[PDB]
Amino acid sequence: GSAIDVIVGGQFGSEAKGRVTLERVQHWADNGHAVASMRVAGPNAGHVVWDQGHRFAMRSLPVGFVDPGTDLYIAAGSEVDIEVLQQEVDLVESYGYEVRDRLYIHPQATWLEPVHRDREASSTLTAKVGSTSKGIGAARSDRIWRVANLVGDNPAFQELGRVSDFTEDLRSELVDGSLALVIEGTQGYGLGLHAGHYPQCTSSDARAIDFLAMAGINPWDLSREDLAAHGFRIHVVIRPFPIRVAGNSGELSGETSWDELGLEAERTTVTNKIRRVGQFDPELVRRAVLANGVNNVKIHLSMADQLIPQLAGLEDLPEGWRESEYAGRLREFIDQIPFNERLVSLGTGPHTRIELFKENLYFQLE
Amino acid sequence: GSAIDVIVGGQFGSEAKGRVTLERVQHWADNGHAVASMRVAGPNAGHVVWDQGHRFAMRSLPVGFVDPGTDLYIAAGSEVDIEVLQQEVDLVESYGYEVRDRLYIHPQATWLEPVHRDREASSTLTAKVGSTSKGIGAARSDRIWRVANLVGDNPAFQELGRVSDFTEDLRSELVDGSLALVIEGTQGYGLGLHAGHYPQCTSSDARAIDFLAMAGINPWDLSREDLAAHGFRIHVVIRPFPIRVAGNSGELSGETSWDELGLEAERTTVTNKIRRVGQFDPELVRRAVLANGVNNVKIHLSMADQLIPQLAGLEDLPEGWRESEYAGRLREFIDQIPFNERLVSLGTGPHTRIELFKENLYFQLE
Ligand SMILES: Nc1nc2c(ncn2[C@@H]2O[C@H](COP(=O)(O)OP(=O)(O)O)[C@@H](O)[C@H]2O)c(=O)[nH]1
Ligand SMILES: Nc1nc2c(ncn2[C@@H]2O[C@H](COP(=O)(O)OP(=O)(O)O)[C@@H](O)[C@H]2O)c(=O)[nH]1
Repeated sequence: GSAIDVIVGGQFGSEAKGRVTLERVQHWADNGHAVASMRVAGPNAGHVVWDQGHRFAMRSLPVGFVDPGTDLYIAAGSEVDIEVLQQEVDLVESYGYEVRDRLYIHPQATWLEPVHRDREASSTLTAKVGSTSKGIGAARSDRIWRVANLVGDNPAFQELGRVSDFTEDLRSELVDGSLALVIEGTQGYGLGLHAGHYPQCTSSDARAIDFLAMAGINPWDLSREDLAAHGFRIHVVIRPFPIRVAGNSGELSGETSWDELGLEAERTTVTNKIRRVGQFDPELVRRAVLANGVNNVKIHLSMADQLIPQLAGLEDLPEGWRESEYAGRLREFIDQIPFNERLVSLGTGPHTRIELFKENLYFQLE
Repeated sequence: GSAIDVIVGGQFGSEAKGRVTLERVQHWADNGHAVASMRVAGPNAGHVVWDQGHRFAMRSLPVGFVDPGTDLYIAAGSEVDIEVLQQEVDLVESYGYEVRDRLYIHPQATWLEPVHRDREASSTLTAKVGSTSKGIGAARSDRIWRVANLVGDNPAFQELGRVSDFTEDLRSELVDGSLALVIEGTQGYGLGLHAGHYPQCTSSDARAIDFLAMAGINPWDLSREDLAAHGFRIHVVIRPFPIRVAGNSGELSGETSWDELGLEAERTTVTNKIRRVGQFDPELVRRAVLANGVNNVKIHLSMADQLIPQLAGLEDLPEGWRESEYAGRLREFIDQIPFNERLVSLGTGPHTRIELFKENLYFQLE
């Protein structure tokens, strides 16, 4: 059977899609199922995963690189900065990962060039909207004007992976075989161009359907049987203390400080700037779930350990839970998560979580 | 029961999505079912429908205006030129149609302003790629840079319809009980930004999933029962002599001339320039159907009367059909349509077609 997982952010980004994406890749991989890891969009966000004691903040290479048997795809609907990809390939190779012979880079992706970074960095974008100024918008604007170059136009990408129009081969594997495709989305619903905060937003929308359009794969490409087995899943990742990037980046409900929360300060991957942080806003998450398509949503509550420090690093509830004060605290927070009947996981650290369902059992049962 | 129809082009545009869209609106309306007519994207193409002896080439107003009971939506994922919309409202009102009290214009749509038209018209776009230079790309570029204004920023739009964030009201109507939503796509698969002809292409992709993303409605928002009733349909419209816009607009297989084909020359709605015309290319249509998602595709063969002049204006096959030489010509052409088991209709004129299935019977039954 085939499956499509799309991992998306329910707030303004940095909800831990990297962690959840890798968890999904390893779900299929550890069960011996063929699996592919695809990244879409552009390098204006890093997705953090841990493996064997190392922390990887990836902007371009799919986080499925951690699993040796996973094919890695950079979708047609991407912007690819070759200096970023070169650095990430060099980085993982220096830790013994092998990626070049299983990395597929679509030739129709936009080539994000130095001039795109320069154009954003010298513009009013950061001052006006808090942009990372990493060139993604400038590249997309050039693509719209049909003056951008494509990945297929730069032979240097062939040193890093296979530059090939793989989309129909991939669709065929889903239709005609048994492939699990994990699509790593970026940022979060509330940053979407049309989600309500414009102009304090990013240059695309950030729903599952946007990332599927970028991937060039349709959920209805799956067979009736595979859809009936719940083969199409949208993983909406949320955190209890929503963040935004530093600066003039838009409204943040209940904005507070890392110190007031008793939490270590967090910094953005692509700029190292301190994140803004606020209190949980269920209305944003409600709108995100509705926009993504509630019938296929599974909700992942990341950083439950920031709400309940006693959970840090655990993969099961601690012994004295029923008798503790913080059992009610967690239950009360869960009560006000919209659509909480779809909650499937509690994140407890950068590489740990409490799984609410017997995912491996249900795989074996199909 | 609810339903979503998305009407798309299988080639380079002007396949007759206007005609097919109106046919879909009237299918629901003539059966007394609640129906909504939505347009997405921008006014770089006209969709031609006929009603009561008049020809309407619509760039902005949904063609469902022809049916008095149909709500009309301009989606969030749109570019709206107010001069175009004003002229089209004025035009239909002069023929007795009433639209202003049933027209809903999303405030998050981009406001396409005169400066966007001027920027394209004075640029190299038309010379380089055959662009209509109607400002859609320049407006999308400003939206990407977060410098565009929105429909919600111009009170003048409120003179023409209701400016309201209707998306969740619309989604609720679909989820909770019998609405048919007809989404009028534009252009055609082969013009897509990532479909393979870049830079001789338009500034977006043109698949069903792109138009659904613009609409803000997901096919999987439909209930299990409604999907099981085939509630989600992608109508891929093709013509036997594919066209392109005039000029340096890209490769056109088997390019010929209107005189060589024995057909009246056709002109584009938005520029009045003469269309280029070629011979049917099955590979393009195969790629279009695959990209749209074959499992939900119904194929409409428009302009069958250009292939078989004896069909012009007919709603049924002519009397002597079995004995004619035309039967073989039509049969052979259908044989080489990709996925021709999904053929549902033969267009025979600007407002006539031969339906291959008993659509009204199916509606009453299922
Ligand atoms: N304390 C805690 N940290 C997490 C958890 N999950 C992920 N992290 C981390 O918190 C962060 C989220 O940032 P980021 O990875 O950029 O999110 P992404 O962009 O959505 O993938 C990273 O530093 C992660 O390593 C969790 O469950 N608990
Ligand atoms: N001869 C013939 N013309 C059709 C048919 N269907 C539509 N037309 C017309 O052919 C054309 C297609 O152009 P257009 O409406 O712009 O296509 P659209 O952009 O896809 O909606 C228009 O002039 C239509 O009125 C058909 O079945 N036979």
